[PDB]
Parts: sequence; C-alpha cells; structure tokens
Amino acid sequence: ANPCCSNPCQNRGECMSTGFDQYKCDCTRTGFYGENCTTPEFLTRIKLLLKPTPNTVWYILTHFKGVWNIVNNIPFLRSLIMKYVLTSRSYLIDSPPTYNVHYGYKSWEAFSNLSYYTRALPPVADDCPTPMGVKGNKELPDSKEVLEKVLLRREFIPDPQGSNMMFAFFAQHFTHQFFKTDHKRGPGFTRGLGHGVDLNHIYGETLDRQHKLRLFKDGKLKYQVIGGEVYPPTVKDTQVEMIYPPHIPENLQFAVGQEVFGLVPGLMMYATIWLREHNRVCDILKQEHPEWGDEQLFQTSRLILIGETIKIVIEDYVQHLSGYHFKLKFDPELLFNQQFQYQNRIASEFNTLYHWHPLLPDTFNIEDQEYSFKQFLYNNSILLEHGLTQFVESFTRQIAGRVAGGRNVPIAVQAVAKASIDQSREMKYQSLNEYRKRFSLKPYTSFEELTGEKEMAAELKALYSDIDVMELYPALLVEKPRPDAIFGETMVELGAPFSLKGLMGNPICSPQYWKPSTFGGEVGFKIINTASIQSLICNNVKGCPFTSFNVQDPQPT
Amino acid sequence: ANPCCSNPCQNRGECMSTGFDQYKCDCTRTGFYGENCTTPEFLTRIKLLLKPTPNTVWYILTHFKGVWNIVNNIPFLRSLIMKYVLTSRSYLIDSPPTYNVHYGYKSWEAFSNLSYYTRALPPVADDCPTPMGVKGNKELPDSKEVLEKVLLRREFIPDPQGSNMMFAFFAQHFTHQFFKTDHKRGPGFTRGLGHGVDLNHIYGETLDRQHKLRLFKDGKLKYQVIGGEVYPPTVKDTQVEMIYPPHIPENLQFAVGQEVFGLVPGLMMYATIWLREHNRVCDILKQEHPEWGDEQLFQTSRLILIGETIKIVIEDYVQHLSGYHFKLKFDPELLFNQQFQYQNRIASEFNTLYHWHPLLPDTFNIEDQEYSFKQFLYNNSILLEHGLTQFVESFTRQIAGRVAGGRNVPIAVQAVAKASIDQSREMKYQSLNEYRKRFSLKPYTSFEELTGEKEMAAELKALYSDIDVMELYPALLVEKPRPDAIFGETMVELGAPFSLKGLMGNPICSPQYWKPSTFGGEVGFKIINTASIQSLICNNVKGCPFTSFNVQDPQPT
Ligand SMILES: *[C@@H]1O[C@H](CO)[C@@H](O[C@@H]2O[C@H](CO)[C@@H](O)[C@H](O)[C@H]2NC(C)=O)[C@H](O)[C@H]1NC(C)=O
Ligand SMILES: *[C@@H]1O[C@H](CO)[C@@H](O[C@@H]2O[C@H](CO)[C@@H](O)[C@H](O)[C@H]2NC(C)=O)[C@H](O)[C@H]1NC(C)=O
Ligand SMILES: CCCCCCCCO[C@@H]1O[C@H](CO)[C@@H](O)[C@H](O)[C@H]1O
Ligand SMILES: CCCCCCCCO[C@@H]1O[C@H](CO)[C@@H](O)[C@H](O)[C@H]1O
Ligand SMILES: CC(C)Cc1ccc([C@H](C)C(=O)O)cc1
Ligand SMILES: CC(C)Cc1ccc([C@H](C)C(=O)O)cc1
Ligand SMILES: *[C@@H]1O[C@H](CO)[C@@H](O)[C@H](O)[C@H]1NC(C)=O
Ligand SMILES: *[C@@H]1O[C@H](CO)[C@@H](O)[C@H](O)[C@H]1NC(C)=O
Ligand SMILES: *[C@@H]1O[C@H](CO)[C@@H](O)[C@H](O)[C@H]1NC(C)=O
Ligand SMILES: *[C@@H]1O[C@H](CO)[C@@H](O)[C@H](O)[C@H]1NC(C)=O
Repeated sequence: ANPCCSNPCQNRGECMSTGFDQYKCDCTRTGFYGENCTTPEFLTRIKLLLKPTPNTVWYILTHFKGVWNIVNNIPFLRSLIMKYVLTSRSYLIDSPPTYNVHYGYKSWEAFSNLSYYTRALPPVADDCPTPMGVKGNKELPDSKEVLEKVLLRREFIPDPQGSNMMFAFFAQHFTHQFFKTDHKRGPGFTRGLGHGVDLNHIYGETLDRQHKLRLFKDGKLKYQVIGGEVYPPTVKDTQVEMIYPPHIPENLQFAVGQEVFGLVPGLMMYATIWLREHNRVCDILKQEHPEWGDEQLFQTSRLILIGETIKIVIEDYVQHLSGYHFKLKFDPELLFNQQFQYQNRIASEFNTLYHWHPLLPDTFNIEDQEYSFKQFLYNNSILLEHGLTQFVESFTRQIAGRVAGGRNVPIAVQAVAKASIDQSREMKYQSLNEYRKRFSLKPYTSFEELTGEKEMAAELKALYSDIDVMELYPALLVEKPRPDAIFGETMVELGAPFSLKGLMGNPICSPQYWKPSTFGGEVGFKIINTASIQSLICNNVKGCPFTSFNVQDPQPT
Repeated sequence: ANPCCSNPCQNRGECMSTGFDQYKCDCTRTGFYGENCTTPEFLTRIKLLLKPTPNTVWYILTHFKGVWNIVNNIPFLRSLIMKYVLTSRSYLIDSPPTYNVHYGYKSWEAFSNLSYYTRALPPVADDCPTPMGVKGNKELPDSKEVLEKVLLRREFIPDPQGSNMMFAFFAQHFTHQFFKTDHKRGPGFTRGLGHGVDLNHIYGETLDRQHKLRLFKDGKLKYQVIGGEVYPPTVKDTQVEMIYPPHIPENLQFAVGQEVFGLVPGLMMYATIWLREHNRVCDILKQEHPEWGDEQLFQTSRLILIGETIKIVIEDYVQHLSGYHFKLKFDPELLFNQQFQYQNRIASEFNTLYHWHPLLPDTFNIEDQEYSFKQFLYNNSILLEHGLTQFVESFTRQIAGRVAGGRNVPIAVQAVAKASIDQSREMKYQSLNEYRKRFSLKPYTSFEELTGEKEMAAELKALYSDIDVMELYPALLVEKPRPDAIFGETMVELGAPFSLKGLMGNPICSPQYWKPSTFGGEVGFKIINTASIQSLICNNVKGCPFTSFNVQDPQPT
C-alpha cells in the first residue's frame, strides 16, 4: 500500500508519501535532483568521475608497501591521509541519529529514546506486500535452509590474514560494551545507554554496580590474589549480579563489569587484564598526585583507560583487520579544524554485521589441551589452572576462522547464527543491495557476482530467486572475500564508517577534553598516546609474554 | 588546603594540583601561556587590541536605527551578522559538557549522568578556607540581610523596555521545560533529561505521561470544550499527575505536560494555546497526508512545534529582550559551513541567572480586576471566567518589573529569592568576578562600579567587604542596568551564550533534520519558518487579538 515500499529514492534522498498512491523525494543536499534524486548536479558528476571504487582504494592500501613506508615516516603526510580517512568514513553516518526499528520517519521519540539501536536505513513499512518492500515472494526462504546450505561449517576455514584468538576474544570483549541487546524488549533495543566506548563492561552500566566493584581506596577496583596473580573479586564479596550456572564454586564466581563475561574464559582473560591495568594506572596517578582522593583517582583512571582502548582499537585492532600498509593514527587533533559531531548512537546494522560467528574455532587449544565448546563454556577454572601467561602464549598462535567466503559457521553456535537471520527479518531490514547503495556501492547484479563462485550462488538463487531480495547478514558471511583477506567488500565499507565514528565521536576526543590536565598531567596523557596491545599484556601479564593479533608474527630472541 | 582554591588560572586555563602545595595550569588552546596563562601569544594580543568591549557592541546594536534598516534588507549581510552572533556566543559554551556540582575535574560520571545540571565553572572545593576560595571571611553575609537591604521591593519598578505579562509568562512557560530542578536530589539536579527544547512541558517528560495526554486519533492531544473554546483535559479523564490543592474542583484540574502549570493561570494560558496549536497542525498535516496514521501525525506535529518555538524565541522573545535594531534570524543553514555541536547540556548557572523574580508585578490585572498573588495562585476559574482573549488583551498592556537595578523583588516571593541565594552557596558557586572573567568581562573593582550608585553599594560593602567575594545571583539583580534597559552587562553576556547554544544545539537544526520531509513537506516546513508570537495567538485565540511582548507597541485600526 505504502507508495514508498519500493524504496524509490536514490542517493540518500528521503521518501515521503503524498497521498495513498503517490510519493515525493526530498533531494536536499544529496547532490542530485529529479523525481528520484538520480540526476546529478554539475559539481556532482565531476566528483563521480574522479572518485575511485572501494576495491581500487583497497588495492592501493594493501599494496605498494615500499611507497607507504615513505609516507608513514612523513608526519604531515601521514596526518593528511588519516584525516581524510576519518572524515570520509564519518560522512556516511547520520549524526544526530534518525530512524530506528519503530520509525521509518524522523521523530523525537526516535531521537531521544536511548533504549533503541539507531538505524542506518529505515525499516520496511508494515503494510508492504513483500518483506523487502515490493520485490520477491510473500515469504523469505527458510532461515534454517539458508543456514545449512551456505553458512554451516563442513571443515574449519582459517583466516588468511592470520587473526588469532587474542584478536577474536578482544573483538568480543571490546564490542560487548556497546552491543548489549535488551532481549526483554526486543532485538532493536539496547542496555548500553552510553552508545559507545564508556568501558561499562569494566566498571558497570549503573552507578550501583560500579560502587560494588570499587575498593574506594586509591581509586582502585576490588581484587583478589590467587597464586601470586591478580583476579577479579567474587560475587560473594561484592554482591554484583553475574550469570553463572548453579554448579559453579563460590571462589570461581568472578565479578566484573559485564555480567556475561563469565561465559567464556577468553572474555574473563581480558576482563582480568583491564582490571590490572586500571589499578596499575591508579598507582601511577597516586605517585604523581599524593594529594588526590579516591574519587578523582578512579575517574581519571577511567578516562585514561578509555583513551588506551581507542588507541589500541585503532592502531592495533583495526590496523591488523584493515590489512593496510598505511600506519593508522589515533590523533583527535586531526579533527579540530574539521566539521565533526562528538556524539554517537549505536546502529542496529553495526550490531548485525559484527556477528562474526565464523571466527570461532572447532576447539580451544591451551598448552596441549583441546577444549571443546562444552568444556570451555563457564569454566573459569581453566583460567586459574593455566594462568594468563599461558593463555596469551596459546591464543597468540591459534588461528581464527574466515568470516567471509561462506560455510564456516561452527555448528555449536548454529542457533545463534539462525537468530541473527530471524531477528534481522523481525526488525524489517532492507535488502543487501539497498544497504550497498546506502554506503556508495554498486548493487550485485547476480548471486555469482556476490559469492565469486558457482555452487553457493546456485543454492541462493534457488532460495531467493532475485538478487535484490538477498538479505544483509547471510550475504556478509558468504560474500566473495578480497584476495587473501578475511572480509568481503560489503563488510568493510559498512563496518568502517560505524567503527571509526564510534571511536572518534567520544567526548574525550573533543578539544575541551583532549588535554593533559584531563588525564592527570603529561604522565597520564602519555599512557594513552603510547598504549598498545603488546604493552597492555606486557605490563599486566606475568613474564611480559609476546602477543599479537596475528599468528604470522615472529617472536624475537 | 587545595592549591587551586585561589583560582589562579586565567583565560579558561585549567588548574591541576601537582602535590599538596603546588599547582600547574593547562594553557592548551587558550591563546595564552605562562604559569597562570596570562602571557598572550602574538596572534592573541592582536585580537585583544581589535576586540571591542561588550558595552561598545551593545551601543552600536541599540543605536544607529537607520543604518540597521539598510542592513536588515540586505539578506547576505543579515545572514553574515547573524552567523557571527551564533558562532561567537556558542564558543563560550563547553560542548561536550564538563563539570557539575560534584566534580571540579572532568570525569565520565560528570559527562554521562544526565540528572546533573552541567557547570560553566567548576565548584569551589570542599577543603577551601573560604566559601569563594581564599578571599573573604569564613562565612558569607546573612542571605536574609542581603535580601532585605538590596533586593526587596519598596515600590514597583517597571521595565523601561516595556516587557509585558505576555512576555513574563512566556519566559516562565518556555524555560520551565529545561529548568526542572529535582529537589529530591538537590538544586544541582534536573528532571529534564532532554536538556533543551523538547517541549516536554506540553507532551510530558515520560512516554507514559505522553500516552495519557494523547487522543490517539489524528495525532492529536486530548481536549475538552468549555464555552465554545478548547481547554486541556481533566485529571479525571487522563489520570496524569498534576499539582493542585485539595479544594480544587474536578472540572478545573487541567492536565498538561508540565505538572506545575496549574500553579498560575498565566502558565495555563500558554499551555492551552500550544495545545490548540498542536491539534491545529495535526489537521493541516492530515489534510496533506490522508494516508498517515495517528503516530506519524503526532510525531511530525511535535517536530513542527519545536521549530515554531525556537523560531518564536529567537525572532520575537530574544529580539525584544535584546533591544537590538538588527533583525535576528532563525536559520539553521547559517551553521552548516561552521563548526558547531548539535547537542546541549543545561548549565546550573543558566538556571540561576534566569530567576527573574523582579519581573512579577504587585497584582495581576485582568479587565477591571486586580488579582493578588493569593487570589491568582492555582485559580484556573479565573481563566474560564475571562477567557484567553481577555487574558491576551489585558496581559499585553500590563508592564513587568525591571530585573536589574535592585530593590524590585516582590515580597510575596522573598522565600524563593532567598532560596536562590542559599542554593547558589550550597552548590559552591564561584564569585561574580570569576564568572565575569569566564565570559570575557573585566572584573568589578568596587561595589559602586557594580551598582552605578552609592546607597546600595555601601550596604553591600558592609556585608561583603571585598568586591571579589560578591555573589553572582544577587549581583545580577542589583547590577547597574544598561541605559533604559532591563538588564545589566553580566546578565546579557552570560545569558546569551547559554540561550543561543540551547536553541541551535537542537537536533532539528542539524543538516540531516533541517529539510521539508522531516516536517511533512513544504507546508509543514513553512509553518515553522513563518511562525511568530502574533500568529500563534491569532490562530489559536478567539477573535485573533493583537499581542506583543512590548506594552509600548501601538495596536492598529
Ligand atoms: C522508549 O521506548 C520503549 C519502547 O517503546 C518504551 O518502553 C515501553 O514502555 C511502555 C510504558 O512506558 C510499556 O508499556 C512498553 O511495554 C515498553 N515497550 C518495550 C518494548 O519495552 C519506553 O517507555 C520509551 N521511553 C523511554 C524513556 O525509555
Ligand atoms: C547520577 O548521579 C546521581 C547523584 O549521585 C546518582 O543518584 C544516587 O544514586 C545512589 C545509588 O545509585 C543513591 O544511593 C544516591 O542517594 C543517589 N544520589 C542522589 C543525590 O540522588 C545516580 O545513581 C547517578 N547515575 C544515574 C544513572 O543517574
Ligand atoms: C589512496 C589514499 C588514501 C585513501 C584512504 C581512503 C580510504 C577510505 O575511503 C573510502 O573510499 C571509498 C571508495 O572511494 C568511499 O566510498 C568512502 O566514502 C571512503 O571512506
Ligand atoms: C557590530 C556588528 C555586530 C556584532 C554582533 C556581536 C554581538 C555579540 O558579540 C559578542 O561580543 C562580545 C564583546 O565583544 C564578546 O565578548 C562575545 O564573545 C561576543 O559574542
Ligand atoms: C570492518 C570494520 C569493523 C573494521 C575496519 C576495517 C578497516 C577500517 C579502515 C581504517 C577503513 O576505514 O578503511 C576501519 C575499520
Ligand atoms: C540574556 C539572555 C537570556 C537573552 C538574550 C539577550 C540577547 C541576546 C542577543 C541575541 C545576543 O546574543 O547578544 C541573546 C539572548
Ligand atoms: C522514479 O522511479 C519510479 C519507480 O521507482 C519510476 O517509475 C520512474 O520512472 C522514476 N523516475 C525517473 C525520472 O526516473
Ligand atoms: C572445567 O575444566 C576442568 C579442568 O581445568 C575440568 O576438570 C572440568 O571437568 C571442566 N568442567 C566442565 C563442566 O567441563
Ligand atoms: C601566578 O599566580 C600566583 C597567585 O595566583 C602568583 O603568586 C604568581 O606570581 C603568578 N605568576 C605569574 C607568572 O604571574
Ligand atoms: C478564584 O477566582 C474566583 C473568581 O473567578 C473567586 O470567586 C475565588 O474566590 C477565587 N479563589 C481563591 C482561592 O481566591
């Protein structure tokens, strides 16, 4: 019924119904005009000729290693490139946010209600004939069939880029601070009202939980020492709510910021490292400021760890994931003379695309043990038996799975993967090609162009019939990967805007915050600007073991 | 004890303790360097020579009426001036926000906790020797004595600018949507978690209250008709919580967005006008979109009324209050090529300076009745007896009191005025001269320079001894007014940054929102861009009576 169901407006023009069977497109500041915003302005069709494809840019960034070695050592030139990366990626994100799962039009409810995930594309209206608007059949293909035919893993497919379990668990630990779906309300709702990197997974979402976790001395968090090494406090000693099965011992009920981090020993590893890091910074600050009280010590340390996190995510995590030879840079100063909104709202589509289930291996290998999913889940005693040093040594060398390419979702989590498909449909996501156009990509003209092969493409065409009906999430997992890469084109061109915007949109990156006094002086400031994934492990893990997000990296001496 | 108690850092440099008896100033991006950020950079002392005083600028803006008539009719030039007004005023406001009543340093608690009012200046630390830091005596002078000697009204002093009760009640109705002090927690806390113009005083702070107020037909709010004219629904028919004394009839318990708007018939007048305006816009939208449902009709109308409000506040309310001959302009487009944060946090100091108690008259005059404060309070039957048309006619011609100048606070509200002084001290406000320097003003060297006279200045010197100890709020009320103006220098130079930032920092002013489709097409968009205080009354009050914020304005025909 709704005349906008066909998604007629192009180039980010907004569709509005003007009667029962008529629409109008708002082409304001899109660079286009005409009934569907498809006729380019003069300056627009000029930029369209010069603009290189995402695959062309990707090639240049992952080749010519010698040239980039020159660029990386020219500070003014490195700053210029990184500045363009930040601004060009951010422009794809609406800030202030607009639509959500219940609003295909802008409203004050959609803007102010922080319990929603925001939406990069408005949901398909309820009164549309087909799930994707007007194209395709009345029902989408069986999610169970899609899962079994192109998604399930027959044999483990390793990541060509060499991403290890240090990476996989960092990814899950880091993103679980702003990907906290409120399942009481629905998949379109969140419990992370910070909508970004506030480190609530360390300090707790609410003030009540924060105070239960704090020691109220030297600004430190509560802790216990087992075998000479520091671990999170117990549920008994703190009274914070954690999710543990009833058969778990009292001593092993670790209490951390996020309540689900007891699920995996891999998550509790990072929970422990950051806990040590917080208290480490506390003592350093107390050294500089013997006149400070507990409160200022805690708060300043939290700001520093926020800085450390963004520093690490950009210059180590994203750096590895990008595969670029260009040396990325965390420098808030780069945006001081640019137009940029220091705010961010977590998009539902960001949550969906980050469901990197193929990352998980068949077993978790520590020392000479091959723990299964059954053995690994909720077993914190594994962490105490081996210790963090052993965990780092083992996980640095265990490779993770290839996300794109298809048929690599471990069967142990097939229910979670199916849920990602169903909830995607429940939230009325638009098609893959609609999201590709949203992020300046050419739509796929066939299933073969999508997968880059024949066998999986044929299975999908039998299920979907039309390429313009193909769903976003399963496409991301079956998409033809870039040569020797972990991702396809769609994952990067969608993920990058969300990711970089969420990191730089933090208030500590704003000019009024980004100064030494905010972080307790030059010493505290330097902790942020020199932070790295290696230094984090080196300072907080026994023996200062070698670590990296890449199994391919040689360990010296 | 705290080495920063003396407020040593100048020009918005940040003070940090570096030991028990030492401090360091962060002069980053202040334009100054040196131990106290007082030594100008070369480019800084150049700008300092060219920059005219606030009083010089005020003179030029309130004189040369013939020249401004020329400027006002040159669109490109009018746009250029207004752009400079917006950007220069906004630069004085920290966005993202920083300090609050409990944090003299930046912290994540101060940033994320929306229940606080933010602070333009950090509070005086608890362990300081004197209330204002180091200067003055151990105790501030008796608030009751300050109130009676320089604040209380001996005889009504009318506003020279001619502000009427249409103005006074608009001011109280408008600002009560973001000045909602949570007295359960303290004076430093708020219930308006929108921190701006969200019109929660019309639609309710929470979704539950919003739904009780809505009709769920045509996007309209609930209403009743009495004597042919429309009024808000009752508490009985809606079950929303209103604050009424137990002796008020059932029919007279009007239910509106803000729960305290039953207090004054003047407030309920504007509550009624905006209620009619919402439903008026609903029908206009339904005309354009017969295919729209109740929800989209309500939401779009709310966005339009938000636009109308900001339009009216800038081009009528602030226009009158400023006394400028320059024709101000609400145009979000002016900031599209500028650096500006579309967000805002309500400052506690904004709340304090807006306590314009001298505005209130001795009696409220409607027709030939002279209602007292006792008779006027909670008496909605006054509103029904006379009607809105009568209210507008009478209030347009009744003059309000002069805010600055001193000795004009009505004795009926002396308790509220005293509370403003006490709570100001409780929240550990810094001195007047510290706030003047914060907003680029020269400190007052004596009490006589402050008041511009001798009698009140002498009374203050006996109470405070030092001019650098004079408090902010009582200074604002006794300050020497500009010639024939309602305010002194401090009220304008503090109020203007807060005010303009709060209006333009709204998300509907952002590029992604500011387009016809957001407001239901060109028709809805035009409602905003043509809105005025006269057209608001004309469209929603019987007979389309003449109205204005100035008693001096002649009524035609
Ligand atoms: C934000 O949106 C959610 C979802 O609509 C609101 O939660 C609803 O609240 C009403 C009553 O206020 C309940 O009857 C519904 O069951 C809730 N829905 C869901 C899905 O939980 C919420 O009230 C809105 N406002 C705020 C401030 O969160
Ligand atoms: C925001 O700040 C307020 C004030 O500190 C917090 O309210 C306190 O909450 C604790 C428990 O959470 C109570 O014991 C205190 O009595 C409260 N203080 C006041 C003054 O009301 C609030 O919890 C903070 N966090 C949020 C999310 O609002
Ligand atoms: C080659 C010099 C460094 C360029 C770094 C830019 C990397 C990200 O650039 C991206 O390019 C895409 C394709 O052009 C665009 O669609 C995106 O908007 C842009 O962010
Ligand atoms: C004369 C041409 C129009 C100028 C309009 C500027 C009005 C507000 O200008 C104000 O001037 C003050 C004193 O210089 C400054 O302290 C403020 O930062 C600035 O906002
Ligand atoms: C896909 C996303 C989650 C990770 C990612 C990968 C690459 C980049 C680079 C810096 C880019 O913006 O091109 C950013 C973020
Ligand atoms: C004092 C404040 C509450 C009202 C006010 C008065 C004047 C102005 C002008 C536009 C200015 O910025 O100079 C803005 C706001
Ligand atoms: C706009 O799109 C509609 C359907 O999406 C199509 O019928 C129409 O021809 C298009 N208009 C132009 C000018 O291309
Ligand atoms: C947890 O691991 C320990 C070895 O550290 C093992 O003995 C135990 O059986 C495991 N628990 C489960 C439920 O697999
Ligand atoms: C800075 O201020 C302190 C006290 O406020 C004063 O003693 C000192 O001399 C000042 N330093 C300079 C360089 O003016
Ligand atoms: C309210 O006003 C009416 C006149 O409209 C008057 O009769 C009544 O006494 C007033 N009530 C109070 C409490 O003053």
